[PDB]
Amino acid sequence: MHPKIFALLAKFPRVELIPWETPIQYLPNISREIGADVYIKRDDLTGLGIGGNKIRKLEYLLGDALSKGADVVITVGAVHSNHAFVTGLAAKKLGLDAILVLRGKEELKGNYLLDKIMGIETRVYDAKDSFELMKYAEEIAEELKREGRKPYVIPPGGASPIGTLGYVRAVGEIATQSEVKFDSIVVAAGSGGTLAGLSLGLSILNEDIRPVGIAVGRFGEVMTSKLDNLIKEAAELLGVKVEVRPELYDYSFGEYGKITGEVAQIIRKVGTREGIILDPVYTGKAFYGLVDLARKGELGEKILFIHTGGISGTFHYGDKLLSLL
Amino acid sequence: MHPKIFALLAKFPRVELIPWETPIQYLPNISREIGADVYIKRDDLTGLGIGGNKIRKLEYLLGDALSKGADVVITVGAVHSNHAFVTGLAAKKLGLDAILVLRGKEELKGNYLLDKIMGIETRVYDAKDSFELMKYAEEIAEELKREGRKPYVIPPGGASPIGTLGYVRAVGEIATQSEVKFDSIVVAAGSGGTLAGLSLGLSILNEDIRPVGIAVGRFGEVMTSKLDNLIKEAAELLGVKVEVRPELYDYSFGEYGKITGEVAQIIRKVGTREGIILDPVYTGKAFYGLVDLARKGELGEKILFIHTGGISGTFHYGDKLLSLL
Ligand SMILES: Cc1ncc(COP(=O)(O)O)c(CNC2(C(=O)O)CC2)c1O
Ligand SMILES: Cc1ncc(COP(=O)(O)O)c(CNC2(C(=O)O)CC2)c1O
Repeated sequence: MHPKIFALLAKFPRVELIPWETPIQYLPNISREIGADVYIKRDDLTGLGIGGNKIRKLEYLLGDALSKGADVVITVGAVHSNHAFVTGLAAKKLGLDAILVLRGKEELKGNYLLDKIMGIETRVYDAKDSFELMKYAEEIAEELKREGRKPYVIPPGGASPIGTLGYVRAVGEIATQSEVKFDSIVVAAGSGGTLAGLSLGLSILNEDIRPVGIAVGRFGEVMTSKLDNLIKEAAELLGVKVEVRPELYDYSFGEYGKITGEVAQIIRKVGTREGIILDPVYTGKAFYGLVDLARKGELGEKILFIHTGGISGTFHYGDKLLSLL
Repeated sequence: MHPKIFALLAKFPRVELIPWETPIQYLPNISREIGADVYIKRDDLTGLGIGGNKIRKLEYLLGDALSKGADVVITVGAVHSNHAFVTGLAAKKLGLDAILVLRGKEELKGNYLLDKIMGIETRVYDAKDSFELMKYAEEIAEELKREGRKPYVIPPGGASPIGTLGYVRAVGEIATQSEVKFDSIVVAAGSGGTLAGLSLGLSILNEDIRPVGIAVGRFGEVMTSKLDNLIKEAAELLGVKVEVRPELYDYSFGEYGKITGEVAQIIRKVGTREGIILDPVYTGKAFYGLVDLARKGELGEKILFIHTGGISGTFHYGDKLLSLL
């Protein structure tokens, strides 16, 4: 925790869901190949549930929630959505209820398989992949509010200014430990909170490190414009200026949830050469978009890849992955 | 790292696969329920593969295979083996080839999926019996080796004297990262290689921390003879004497791999109350026993439960689980 950042987060009521600072490891092989030293930060060992990037976010969201006397959080995401599970399982630990408004092929495997095991409540609605279940969440929060039950709705991937503070803290932690001075930091980009917080923070530490987000789906206008808005409201939350938005390379292969022989080979590669697993929906496309850039000489000499968990995907869509190797 | 265990481990050739000390957290919700303080050591976040108690042993094993110049590493295990997967991958990471002599269903899930995904070679001998799948392992080596190739065979669960130094070193770490004094430390016992070294390190350390393993499988015979003989052939290696035995309780619920309704429940509870996931064949069973004994005060006021991993089996069997809740 960096002096300044601490000082700026200390006002926000957060729930402490993590005990240790997750490790930053160096990857010998992917460095020899690609040709750059790439370090990986195990945010997938954040510990709660299947771990991952969300846990850090839940700390400021559910921290908040347990304030506004909420007693039943709602969230959204894919049916395989890690965040959805982790937000759910987390909701329950802090002694709260949780309703997941999922969307997709009802498959009893992966995170949806977990969702049940843990008994988290599940509600699916075949609807515009635009993640517009975000409206089903509300009707749901309305009627529950019409019962005197105080809910708490969470935005796709905790893409909330307050959940954003999640990585804003993660940058301070990356600064207390890092022995390496990074030129760029990669990380998949789903809803934009990881890039936001990570960016709001860097800017706060005013570090000459480049915030590189590896888009993994939509992008059009929304993903980059809305990205900027998000990181704006966040700063206005911390009451500070912005130091020009990050980078954002699309490596989604066209559509979210697409599993290609490239997202697939890079899985077996990182796994069989470094001994770390990444998934075919998030982390796998971003490590793949890590090699691409590090070979085109676009990342610098020292690069840190923030592993964001998602371990359930590799099991969920393990069948496709096979038919591709 | 306690100075005594540091000196005693000094001369043994290891391969550093673990960059940090795994965190120890207090489980308040489960502690307020069994009437005892229960602390969980997160060894399920060791780093390699799906993490687990095995990565530790693999530091010494693979540093035994290497010191001998091998090109193919062999090991056995049930098709759902956490050891067998993690062994090969790890072997593959050290640039060593790996062949797994599994036994059981060719189902495509759990660690069988991960195996094929990460392209580890696999020989599923329908010889569904016990560990006499080791005679098949050694004969594959005879053929293999009458061709310059230098195979290296690792016992079931990598439970060999020097693979046992993995947790000897573990108590050594524990003994330090902890500002608590436990009455007992519990760890699942399958092939018993973990419980084997744990007893060693607590024997050398010498406080009154009891080694408490809860058998996950039909608490066999060779098992009790094997267990002792492991513990001491290693005491001889460090040249230390074996204080006196470890405690072993049967909680197999009938047999190795039996998923009963109490196992499913212990996963739901720990999952939705502590935010930690256990599997149905190993850790879920071990923690179930830890409770059952702490309730009756049989395990002290301060218990340390080592989470040895196994997360794969929870996806591998999340259907049986579902038909139990
Ligand atoms: C493994 C993993 N890596 C990166 C991301 C990034 O999300 P953000 O862009 O919102 O930070 C997710 C997203 N997950 C979401 C989900 O629905 O599961 C969007 C939240 C992720 O799960
Ligand atoms: C998750 C998990 N927890 C505990 C154990 C304990 O093994 P030991 O008692 O032999 O040390 C294993 C075993 N696994 C084996 C496998 O077949 O994978 C026997 C090695 C385990 O996988």
